[PDB]
Amino acid sequence: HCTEYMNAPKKLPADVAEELATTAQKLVQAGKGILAADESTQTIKKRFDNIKLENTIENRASYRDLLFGTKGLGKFISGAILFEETLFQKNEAGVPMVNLLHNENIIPGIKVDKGLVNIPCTDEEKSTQGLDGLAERCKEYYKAGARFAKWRTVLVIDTAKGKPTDLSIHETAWGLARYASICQQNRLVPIVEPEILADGPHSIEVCAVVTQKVLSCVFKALQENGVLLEGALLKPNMVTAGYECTAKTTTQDVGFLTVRTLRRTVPPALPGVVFLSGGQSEEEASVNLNSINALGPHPWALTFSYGRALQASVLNTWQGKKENVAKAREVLLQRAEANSLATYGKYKGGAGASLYEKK
Amino acid sequence: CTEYMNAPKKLPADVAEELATTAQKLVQAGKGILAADESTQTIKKRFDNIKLENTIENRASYRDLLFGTKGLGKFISGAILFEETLFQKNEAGVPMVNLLHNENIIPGIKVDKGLVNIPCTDEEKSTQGLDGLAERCKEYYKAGARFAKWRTVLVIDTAKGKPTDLSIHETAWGLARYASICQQNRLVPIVEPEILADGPHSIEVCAVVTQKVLSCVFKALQENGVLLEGALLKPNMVTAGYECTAKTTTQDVGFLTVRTLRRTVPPALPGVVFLSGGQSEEEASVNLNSINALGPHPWALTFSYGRALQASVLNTWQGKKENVAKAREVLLQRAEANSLATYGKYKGGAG
Amino acid sequence: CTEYMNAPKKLPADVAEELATTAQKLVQAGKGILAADESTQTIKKRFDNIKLENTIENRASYRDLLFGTKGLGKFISGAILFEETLFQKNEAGVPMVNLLHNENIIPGIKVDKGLVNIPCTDEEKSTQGLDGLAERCKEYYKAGARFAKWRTVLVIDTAKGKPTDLSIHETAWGLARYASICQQNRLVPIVEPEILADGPHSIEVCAVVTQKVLSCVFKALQENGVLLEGALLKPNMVTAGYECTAKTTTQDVGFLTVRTLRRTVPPALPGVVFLSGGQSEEEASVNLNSINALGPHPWALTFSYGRALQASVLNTWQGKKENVAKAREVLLQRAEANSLATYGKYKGGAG
Amino acid sequence: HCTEYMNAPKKLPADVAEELATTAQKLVQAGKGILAADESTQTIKKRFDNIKLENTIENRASYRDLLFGTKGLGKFISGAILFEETLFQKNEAGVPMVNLLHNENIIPGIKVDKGLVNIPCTDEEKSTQGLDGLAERCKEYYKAGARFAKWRTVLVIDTAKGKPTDLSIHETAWGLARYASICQQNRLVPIVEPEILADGPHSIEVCAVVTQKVLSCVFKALQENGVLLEGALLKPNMVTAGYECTAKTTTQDVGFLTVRTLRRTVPPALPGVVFLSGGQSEEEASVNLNSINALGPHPWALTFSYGRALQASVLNTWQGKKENVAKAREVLLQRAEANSLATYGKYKGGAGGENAGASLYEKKY
Repeated sequence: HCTEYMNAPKKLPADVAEELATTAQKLVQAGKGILAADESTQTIKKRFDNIKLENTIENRASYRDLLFGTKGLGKFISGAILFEETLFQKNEAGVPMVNLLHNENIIPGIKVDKGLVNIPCTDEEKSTQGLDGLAERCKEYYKAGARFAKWRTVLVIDTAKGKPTDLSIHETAWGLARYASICQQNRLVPIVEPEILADGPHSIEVCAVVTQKVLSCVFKALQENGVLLEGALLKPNMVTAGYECTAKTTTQDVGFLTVRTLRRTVPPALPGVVFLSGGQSEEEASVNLNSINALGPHPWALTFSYGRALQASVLNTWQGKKENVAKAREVLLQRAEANSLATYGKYKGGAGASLYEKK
Repeated sequence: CTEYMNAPKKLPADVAEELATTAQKLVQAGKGILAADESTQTIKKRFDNIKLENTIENRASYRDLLFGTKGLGKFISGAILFEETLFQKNEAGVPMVNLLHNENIIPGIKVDKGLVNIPCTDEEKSTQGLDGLAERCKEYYKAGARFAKWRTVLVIDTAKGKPTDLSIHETAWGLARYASICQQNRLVPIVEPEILADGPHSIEVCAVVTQKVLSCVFKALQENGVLLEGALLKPNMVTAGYECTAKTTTQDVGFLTVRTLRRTVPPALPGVVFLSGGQSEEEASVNLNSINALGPHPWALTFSYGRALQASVLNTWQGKKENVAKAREVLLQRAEANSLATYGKYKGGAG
Repeated sequence: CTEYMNAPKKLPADVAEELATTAQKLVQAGKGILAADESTQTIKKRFDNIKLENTIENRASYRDLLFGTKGLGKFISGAILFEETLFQKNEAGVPMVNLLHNENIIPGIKVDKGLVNIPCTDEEKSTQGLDGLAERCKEYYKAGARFAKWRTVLVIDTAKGKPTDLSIHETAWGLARYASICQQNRLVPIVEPEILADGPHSIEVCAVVTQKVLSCVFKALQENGVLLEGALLKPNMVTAGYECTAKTTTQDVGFLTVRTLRRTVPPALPGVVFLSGGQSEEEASVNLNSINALGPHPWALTFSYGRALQASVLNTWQGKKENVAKAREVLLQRAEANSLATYGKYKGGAG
Repeated sequence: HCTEYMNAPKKLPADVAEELATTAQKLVQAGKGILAADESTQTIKKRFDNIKLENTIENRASYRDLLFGTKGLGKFISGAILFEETLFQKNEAGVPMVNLLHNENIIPGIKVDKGLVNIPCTDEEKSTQGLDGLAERCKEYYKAGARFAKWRTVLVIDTAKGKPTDLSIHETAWGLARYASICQQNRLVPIVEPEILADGPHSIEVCAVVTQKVLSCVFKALQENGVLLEGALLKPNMVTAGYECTAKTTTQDVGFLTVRTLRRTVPPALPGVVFLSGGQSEEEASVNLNSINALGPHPWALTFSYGRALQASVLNTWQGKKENVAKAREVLLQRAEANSLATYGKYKGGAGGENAGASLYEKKY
């Protein structure tokens, strides 16, 4: 066209690039994080099984109404990740549920991946499907009100099986980069999620080594495909020891080795990191996010994209009952504020421990 | 047991063995592939010339015409089908796959879901199709398909640095994922990185680009653990640009094509099935002949031709079943012409 | 617990810790690096412009002039030396290194062995030096050197598709090998991929290329297991080309430079020490100021200047022993000017 | 100028490309292979210890004279890899060593690498030094008469330590590619040697897996550095089990898995493969090379670059003594012809193959 250095990806249009940037900043606003309410019909069934409830469209609509219709939730929540159904759903009173987010001033988002499949020639390592027709879905989702997207990839740590294998790392890293660039082209901020699972008895150090390698590879793919980091977000695992590791580390280690590995791999042009919580308890999700943020004023916003970590108690203190909606939202604000405080490094929770004297 | 773990794993013996034999069969001496995999949209554009409504009965009678030719299997090893055609029956209620089985041809299936633009390129193309591909392959193997096709498209525009790196590895990586999913589900993948001939570039520039693309493609295949022995390559021949950078000869097509392949294709790959592109029926045969005149090669150098085998077969049919005999004449004629070009023994009509 | 093995191993606690502290010291608040690492080849040029003979006594007196300036350590954290100078003594018979030890300035050493052409490129450059580098590093550390320099050179020539991939990866890989050998032998490596300003390209094109090069450089660094915390980057500022046409404002230089670093440099890298290139002493300071006016950065954005710190020091010296004190005044002036630039608090006030 | 595709290595000058091609073909001539005589003063010191004699410049010159002055060795040997000293050396009678080769019509070659060093951040995995001043050494070596070069890199298989690590693979792969590209520009055919050591108890299949991965990486490096495969040769390890492995494997398996892994990774533009022999006995080096070539005609010449496998017994039956030069030269031609026959898949030295085992009745009608 205007013969410049032509072996590099082209720039997004001024207009689209600027909109993506603003949404991304808003998503990691001071003291705010993301609510992952994007559970599928099969996933959201299992949550309703705990509380003895049928997985009906009315029950799903009432629960998302419960969540999104909470007053002053937007104080602590910047965006909400939805499953497709919910983006086009209404509550029993007929109100579009996206407008409940609008009214709390919360940005709607949409899970766009089509799930996991095995990579052949690996030992059941996972590839994330979704690229077919994605551009066209994104246009539709933006019209529906969605301003950002989610795509989840899964890597596993199994040292003796060389596992997260090179194939696994680049399938993941490349698919995330394709996804991200299709989103941005069609005006959605991509949340890039390379979840390294915490399964196994590996040390926190091994996790740091792997998480650092994976992330270097992810960002390299991101640059290859021309992804604008300014209009994008990262949803990584925290750096923890594996689930069955006998050496039980502490929240300060989680905080240090997590911050370290991000500092080595994440360029500051990326406006923020929205941590996934994995199988962490609601409380640990907050304690560990706090320990991360006690460790600095960071070059990017270090915040949360929590589902289970924000919803677990809300479901138990609801039981499908329209009576308990008030007390269910009481708890959601509680958890939302708890993690909003962790964002600052000011969530206490509930050494300097001393019995004192006198003079 | 103490496996070198950072390496793609092997296929199970049984499936690896079946892929290998299918791939060898597909490039049998004196035989090539018939590309019959036109979509409803592309096949309508052919029927647009002969002036028949692109109906399901018209499409079935045309594929019946092609696949029901006696002695076609002497020159054709396999036939690439469209999904419809794979499950379709002719006007006498007979499955097409059975017409190929009778005539001893292996059925194949186009599995890609078409092209889309790569963002942040100048309209360079990404091939869609990976979503649900494994499940479709299982279904196609059950339907009788033993091999697959997936077309990717690259473009030579020197001044714009076309094949940009992004285009080359999006293509190369997509072909490698496709190929490995095919093989796991017992289909021989035809890996097609068509470098289009559009533009005014010289044959040497095409050689440089084709060589670069191919090195990249094969690197991706090894990455993904693709068994070359159970796979085929469908590359462009190395020609100058359509805008004729001083019009080169067929001797030059043959040399620069064979060179580029010798530099980039390991001999474990049992064969290369060339795509015709925008070549006339005769040019497709003359050039394939010039390639094979350059002597016994380390792999089978043969054809996967659609337009180059069907163009005249459409004309001597006109939809009117009075020309089913006459149409099948021109099919066998062209199939034998390219079978002879396989051997390097095809003058064409004097020279 | 049993290591994930497909990854480069850690530095010993002790060596990693020492590299980290040296690297932080080198980018101390309000401080930068003095590039005094001129080879005989190049310093013979500067002596010939001030009409002096290039003798060992003249070289020793000039480095004595520079390093013996009292109060230089206020603005200078480290000094990059040429091999000779590291083992050299003054006319008085006192180690040149001791003059830095006295001003509390850290000595460093250029360790590359110059440039050669990469074959199959159009005269694109490979930096030599890896042979025996480990053993030289041990020797240099014993001589007092705590950090190293290795210069690679890329060129922007859009038409010829310059920094070709070959050039980018040769450069990126050689820097990574160098950087890792240094760190193993207890020297902080300054990683210098200078993209030359030659040509008529826009500042945006430079940004595009500088971004691509840097992504590639840092990828190589992780490959080789380089500790970013114990390393420094010496990149070009993002400017338009020398023979461009636009008037090229200092604010645009600051913005596109900061942008490209934010996209490509992880914050574990404690600082960036900019090369001046062909800029004048003042333009080196104005542009460094414009970079730091763009507000507290995640790393220290400072300087590694030779020409930009020495030009007027040399011309207001002319070789004469009387003019030492007068030349040393001119040195401190420039050192403070860039020290202020570091804070974003230097002279330039056109608004 | 006229714009071609710029993001691609530029070709060799026609004249240089043409010369490298013919040298490479000659080096893998039918029934011929390469004699590795590139032992350093350090390496050769260990050889003379076993034959009791001292390591002097006169001893080294007499031994290389012994080897290169053998009449009719060029029937079986296409080229000889020399150490620098030897390239500029003369015998007692003032005859240059490389002239001994010209008369026997053997092409002289030169080891150009400067040895191995550890890659930091690996567990003692090896980087090959030599690129500094290599271009200038090549010009000198070509003037001295050398037409091809050798550069040895070393990888190790240690599955429990993931060991040939990505880093080891790419340092090796990239250093071989830079070496090769510089050699070709200065008119020397590079022998690219990524020796994967046989140390350990890994199976032959694991070796195949690793050798294939390494080779794919090496060739990727060559193409990106713009190396002309037509003017280059590969000196890989054969695919064998590990040294400690059980007490098992067979020569036909070495042959199959070796041929397989080369077919999957080596483009036919590469005119030939000159196998290194590692720790194999002189006979094993020949038996295995024979098993490789019994597997039908190949798309490239599969031959030998043998040092110890050609010199071990020659050295035993010389003893440093002027008297025995004829006796030793006897054994050199013997081994040289043995491997020349192995090139054809037509060597049989004591065994032959697998059938029944004699004791056959003959009932004529």
